Amino acid sequence: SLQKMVREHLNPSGTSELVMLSLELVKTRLAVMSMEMRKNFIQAILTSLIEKSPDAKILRAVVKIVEEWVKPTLREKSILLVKM
Repeated sequence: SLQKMVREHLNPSGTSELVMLSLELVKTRLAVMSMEMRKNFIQAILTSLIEKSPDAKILRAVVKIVEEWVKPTLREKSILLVKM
C-alpha cells in the first residue's frame, strides 16, 4: 500500500506522511526485525521525497524520523543522510 500510494503521489496529499507514520511504530520497536527485504523499498521511497521536492512538509517530517532513528547500522543510516 505505501509503495503504491507513494508511486501515485510521485506522478504529480498529506496522507503520505501518515502512511510512513505507520512503519514508524516498528522503527520504534526494534527497526531490525524485517530489514532484509524492506530496506530497498524504504530507501527508494524515502529518496522519492528527496527527489521531486513539492513535499516540503513530509520532508520536514522525515528529518524528525531520522532524529529519533539515531538512537539500523552506520551504512543503512547514512545512505539516506548523505543524499538528503
